[PDB]
Amino acid sequence: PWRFLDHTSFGPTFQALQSFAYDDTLCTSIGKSQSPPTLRAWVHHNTVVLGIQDSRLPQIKAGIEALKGFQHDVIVRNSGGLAVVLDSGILNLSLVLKEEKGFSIDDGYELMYELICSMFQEQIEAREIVGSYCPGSYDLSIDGKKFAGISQRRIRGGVAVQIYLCVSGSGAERAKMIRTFYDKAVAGQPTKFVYPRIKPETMASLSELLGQPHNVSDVLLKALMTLQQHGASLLTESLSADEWLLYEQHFARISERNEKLL
Repeated sequence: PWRFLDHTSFGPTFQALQSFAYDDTLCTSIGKSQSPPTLRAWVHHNTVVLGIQDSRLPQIKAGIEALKGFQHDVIVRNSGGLAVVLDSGILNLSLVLKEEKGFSIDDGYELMYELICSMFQEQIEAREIVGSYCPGSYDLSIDGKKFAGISQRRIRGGVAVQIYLCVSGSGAERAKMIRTFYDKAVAGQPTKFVYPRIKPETMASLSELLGQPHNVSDVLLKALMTLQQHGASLLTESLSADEWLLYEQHFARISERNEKLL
């Protein structure tokens, strides 16, 4: 019996940092067998989450200024991946399950991949999209254009497979903002890592790829139906008292490490 956590309908004050605290709390409680596997859906207003490496770029302050120029708040995720965009047209799903023998890193990525393909039941590839921001081995795309990115977080015996799904709007416009971020952050200077060379055309939202408009709720519904059609008993619940304690503690740590990195 899976638990479902709906964090998709809150105001623009609901921060990505809080979201990070939630996934960490879930990994901790599910890792102690005190909580059932959890599906957590979340959405945030205009936010650019930078990776640790992005924050150390030569002209970072100019990069952040540009991003604040796009009316996007900026934070850095400690376990650095690379700059990714978060807005009302981006649905994020976190599948948090118990870490066990035989359930590899790739097993986690594969599970999320299968889940997406089923929600949209042969066109979807799991392949790094060169030219896209936050490129990874498990980028998801159709006709060669990236519409989702996957990452995995493992702490306290819990595994959180996370994905950002570009549901509505233009995938390319989001990329142009990030390209501008790197342009001003790198500024033609040497860097400590191979930053992505953004090619806007290699990214697209599901609405653009499927040829018809979809909103976050439509895609959320698909995931819910797909899970139950596959045997899961989804129950809409809130955190337990102990989880709230872990949440506050996790959020305090996360919130301080972000303020620093900036």
